[PDB]
Amino acid sequence: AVDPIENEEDRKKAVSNINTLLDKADRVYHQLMGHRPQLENLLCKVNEAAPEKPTSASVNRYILQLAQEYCGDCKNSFDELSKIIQKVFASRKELLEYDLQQRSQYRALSTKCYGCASAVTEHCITLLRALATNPALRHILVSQGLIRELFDYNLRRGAAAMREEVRQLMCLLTRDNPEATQQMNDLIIGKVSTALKGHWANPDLASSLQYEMLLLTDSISKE
Amino acid sequence: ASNLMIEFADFCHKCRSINYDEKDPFLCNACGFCKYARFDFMLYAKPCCAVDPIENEEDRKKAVSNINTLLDKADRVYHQLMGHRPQLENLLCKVNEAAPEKPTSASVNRYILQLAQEYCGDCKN
Repeated sequence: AVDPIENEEDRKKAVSNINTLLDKADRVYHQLMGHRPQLENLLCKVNEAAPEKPTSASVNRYILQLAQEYCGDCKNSFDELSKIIQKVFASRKELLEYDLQQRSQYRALSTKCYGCASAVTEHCITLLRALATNPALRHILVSQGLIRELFDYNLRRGAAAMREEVRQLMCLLTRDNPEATQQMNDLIIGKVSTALKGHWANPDLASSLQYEMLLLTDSISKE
Repeated sequence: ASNLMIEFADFCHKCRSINYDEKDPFLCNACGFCKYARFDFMLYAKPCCAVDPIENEEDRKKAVSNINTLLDKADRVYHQLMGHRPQLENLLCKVNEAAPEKPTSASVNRYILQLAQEYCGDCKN
């Protein structure tokens, strides 16, 4: 928090502190964003995946460098920026309260947040899993074609628990809908065959089929 | 070779082992206390693995026994080494999942560190 603002001198001191905190936060944000280009270069080096000759040191050197950069530098910079932002917000709130004092409805008187979007997705997955129980709702949702969206976008991304929950939800969505089962089987078979076409050409193609196979196994498991 | 004998071909003070036989030897017959001098040695050598020459039929039998024993030990070692394969496969499967998880020396994925320890540590040895 900040000292209460009761006089014009206190308001001026709060304004000066807010300006100084803004400058410090700008510097911290610039420093944090600086690591981004180096992070990109390190990511490029790692994506090369080139074998190299030399157990704590057994890992790829680029991987260790990236871990040190992000977990060590980026985390510290983010923490400092968050602390500065919290202090600035507290000062602004105190100044606004002082100005209002000088001067439902009474109670009334970030968008690009990847974590927030992920939480929204997880909550949506849980809610869909719940709503799946009503068989009529199940048919309605299948008509909405959520199966394709789930397979396409949310199937692979997200946490492992999210992956298992999504597999369960997909299974439940195809509880007894023969047309839906046919559609899902068709999608899985198509992806598998497309991968198998270039099997002799790309090991990664074989590598990137695990989720579909797990989904098929889960579907077969539920009688 | 494995053993050597170096003699001062042409030409106690430490252990007080008075060699009644050799009054003034180059070195003590017991202590090697060399009143004449002290000698240090070094060799531009590389370690070598070999066996003593087999000259008698008894040497042949001893060699056959040693070979059988070495074969048995090697079989045990080979079975042990081949054993690590399934664990490595399971760890590789877990890593291929690439499941995000929450907790920079230890910042890496736990599966990755475990796989590194298994392969680089056990398999190499």
